[PDB]
Amino acid sequence: PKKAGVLGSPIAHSRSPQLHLAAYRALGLHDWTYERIECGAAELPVVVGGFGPEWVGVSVTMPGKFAALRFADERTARADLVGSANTLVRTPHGWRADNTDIDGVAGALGAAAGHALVLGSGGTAPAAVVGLAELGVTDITVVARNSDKAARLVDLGTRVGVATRFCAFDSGGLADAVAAAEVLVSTIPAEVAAGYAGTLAAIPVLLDAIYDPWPTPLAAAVGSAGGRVISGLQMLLHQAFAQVEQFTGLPAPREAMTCALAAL
Ligand SMILES: O=C(O)C1=C[C@@H](O)[C@H](O)[C@H](O)C1
Repeated sequence: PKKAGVLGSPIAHSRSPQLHLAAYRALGLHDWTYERIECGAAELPVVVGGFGPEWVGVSVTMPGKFAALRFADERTARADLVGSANTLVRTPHGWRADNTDIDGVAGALGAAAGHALVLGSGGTAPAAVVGLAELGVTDITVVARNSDKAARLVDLGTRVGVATRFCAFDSGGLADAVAAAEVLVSTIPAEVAAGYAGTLAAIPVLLDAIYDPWPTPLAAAVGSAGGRVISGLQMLLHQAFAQVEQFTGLPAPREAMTCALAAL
């Protein structure tokens, strides 16, 4: 019997356990556990360092993804690329960090086209840029309140080979930018995105990182316009696949986990 779980703060509303435990059950690992652990960035090394032998790995959500990357002694190329880690996996002599949020975005969208818009400069925005690139997006516009963080974002886009640019939230380029874009990935609070819903509504595809509560005003706006709408639950589903494979050494049982998600 092995142990995994999810670290973050707050953590009470994580739907990670539902996904992972459904996977372990489908895989015949009926005796494995997965627990929610209240844990801020400073406490991450306390918790992970205290893990007994039977811990195979842990998921890490806000606010500890930067601490997780630094705590690990090995990091995947992609974890380095986005600058944070949502996944710690025990190895012979320590921990390996990875970032599966990239899979979260690429897998949730399933397929992307040419032009994308990313709302927000932090959180899962870097993963969204890399995932969009993975899908064959040639062009990305970063709409964000923090011009400095957004500068680092365009740089990453530039580095993964995507024509990438910045646009201020109230500069007046939002209509233009929405017009050229096929896909919108929003990583900002629903409360913040809400006021721009009218302008963003015409995007053909929305990926909203938010999942609770649902629908966000943005999702409702896009939905009413007939755009394809994908919630953060779909993101959660797809980032979890690679975590299950790394924790168990077995293919993610996607159907079982998709069923578990429908229950959510
Ligand atoms: O349980 C959750 O809500 C999450 C699990 C993390 O691995 C994901 O990266 C995301 O941050 C959320």
